[PDB]
Amino acid sequence: ASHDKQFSLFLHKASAHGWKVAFVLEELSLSYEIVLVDVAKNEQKSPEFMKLNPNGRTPALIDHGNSDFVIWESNAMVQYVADKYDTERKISMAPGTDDFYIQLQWQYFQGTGQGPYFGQLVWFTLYHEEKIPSAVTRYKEEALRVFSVLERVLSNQEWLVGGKMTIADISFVSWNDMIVHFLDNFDFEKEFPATAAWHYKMLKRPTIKRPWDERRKLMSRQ
Amino acid sequence: ASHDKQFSLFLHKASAHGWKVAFVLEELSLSYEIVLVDVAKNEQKSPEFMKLNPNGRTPALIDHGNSDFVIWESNAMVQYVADKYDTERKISMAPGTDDFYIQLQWQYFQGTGQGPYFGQLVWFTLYHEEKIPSAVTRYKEEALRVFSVLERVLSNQEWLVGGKMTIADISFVSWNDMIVHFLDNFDFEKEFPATAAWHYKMLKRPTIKRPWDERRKLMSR
Ligand SMILES: N[C@@H](CCC(=O)N[C@@H](CSc1ccc([N+](=O)[O-])cc1[N+](=O)[O-])C(=O)NCC(=O)O)C(=O)O
Ligand SMILES: N[C@@H](CCC(=O)N[C@@H](CSc1ccc([N+](=O)[O-])cc1[N+](=O)[O-])C(=O)NCC(=O)O)C(=O)O
Ligand SMILES: N[C@@H](CCC(=O)N[C@@H](CSc1ccc([N+](=O)[O-])cc1[N+](=O)[O-])C(=O)NCC(=O)O)C(=O)O
Ligand SMILES: N[C@@H](CCC(=O)N[C@@H](CSc1ccc([N+](=O)[O-])cc1[N+](=O)[O-])C(=O)NCC(=O)O)C(=O)O
Ligand SMILES: [Cl-]
Ligand SMILES: [Cl-]
Repeated sequence: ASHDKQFSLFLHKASAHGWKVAFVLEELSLSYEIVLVDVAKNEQKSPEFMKLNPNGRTPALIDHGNSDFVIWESNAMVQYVADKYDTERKISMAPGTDDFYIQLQWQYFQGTGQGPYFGQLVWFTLYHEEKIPSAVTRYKEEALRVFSVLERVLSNQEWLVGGKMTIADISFVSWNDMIVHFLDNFDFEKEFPATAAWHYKMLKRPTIKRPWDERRKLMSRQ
Repeated sequence: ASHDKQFSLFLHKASAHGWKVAFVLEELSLSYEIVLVDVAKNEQKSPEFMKLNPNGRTPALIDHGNSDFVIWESNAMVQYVADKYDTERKISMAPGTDDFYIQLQWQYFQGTGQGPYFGQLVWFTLYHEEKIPSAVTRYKEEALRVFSVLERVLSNQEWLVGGKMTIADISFVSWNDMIVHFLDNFDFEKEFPATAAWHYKMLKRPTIKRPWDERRKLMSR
């Protein structure tokens, strides 16, 4: 609304979560308009935005092609998008199959295991009132542990599920690229070779590079 | 496989996450056996369990009614059970509907918002190598914020989605009951009246009380 795209995607430019959804929209050739919700100015707690998400966090999605259907939680947004619109199953497992729920498994690992613990690392590095080395260390270690989990699997198979790149793989990309800068003496390709190759393979895709490049642009300027 | 139940449910007794799955299994008349994986002995990091879940955390599920299908992540386990076995849709939204994805939304809020932040509150209270009041406060405030979000919604509608109790609602129960007993001088019913009523309504269900009673038994002297 105010644009002619199928989706409105409300996100904060610095966040991992909205760009993840952008990746998936790009893969599926779905038109979207990015609507910036600036967490730095507390806009995610604006009453207008909280009408979209009572949690008052980015991102959120409106599907103008489905009666302006509103949905939040980035993982749920991805799932909605892929399930409804990836009917050829280019990048997703078919709903109502075993593999679908393995796909779901990995997305919950992303959303509950990668996101929150990566996020606490950033928090205690950048944002917490006190600088607390033991807290920074905690979530550094946990980030590395997450990498080791991915490596455990990816060293033995190309993709997380179904023998192809899916929304399961894609979901990890944004956070994994962001977290590198927050780890000391860290050589991603050296420490986790299979995970690194997997990561940088996806990031090379124009469908993923484009949105990520736009994040970069948006962030270069205040 | 040593028992004749449809499901092996691997959980740690003290964790919120396994019992959640139990709730759903009970609701859906599905037979299961609980297999305790003892985090106190680091059993979740054993080679045997890590074959089930490379993440090396509880819980995990084996569906012996589906060729010993193995799945982990408690929210994914719930969705699998419900989607496959709630054919009359007693407590779940139909796959391939808008409401399914609102249902999924709320489960992700549970899994990514309630769980991890509640967990960090417990961690910095009990387990961290040093006491850090600013860290405890952070996650104590976040916990209350989660309650606030539920209250914002549940004070204006009975259930989270679809006008009935679903796995969306059920998913919150175990962590909520743990945190409200965890927190000192906290009057749940006073502080968040709609959420409290919604909470205790579910906990009164025999299908939910049964597993929760078993947890309390296991947790006790
Ligand atoms: N004050 C708010 C955050 C305000 C803020 O500055 N937000 C950041 C995003 S947080 C953030 C900041 C840096 C990185 N990072 O890639 O290193 C990741 C995240 N993040 O969202 O997890 C932002 O808008 N930056 C815009 C810009 O850079 O121009 C808080 O305390 O959480
Ligand atoms: N589980 C949700 C998580 C959404 C989320 O984390 N949203 C953040 C994005 S911004 C963000 C996300 C991560 C981090 N970080 O520090 O890791 C910093 C920032 N930030 O803008 O300051 C947000 O709105 N936070 C503001 C708030 O909670 O009030 C999802 O996947 O959609
Ligand atoms: N070595 C492990 C210890 C694991 C452990 O012993 N489990 C805890 C439960 S963790 C826990 C403790 C308190 C609360 N709580 O909400 O009060 C929630 C959780 N939890 O598992 O989420 C426990 O009390 N069991 C041993 C016993 O009962 O003898 C660690 O440090 O994390
Ligand atoms: N997202 C996953 C979360 C799984 C999870 O948290 N598992 C815990 C359960 S025990 C647990 C869960 C929460 C808390 N807590 O402190 O809140 C304490 C304990 N504990 O046993 O010490 C675990 O295995 N932890 C051990 C590990 O990571 O190595 C899911 O929903 O399945
Ligand atoms: Cl976002
Ligand atoms: Cl568990």
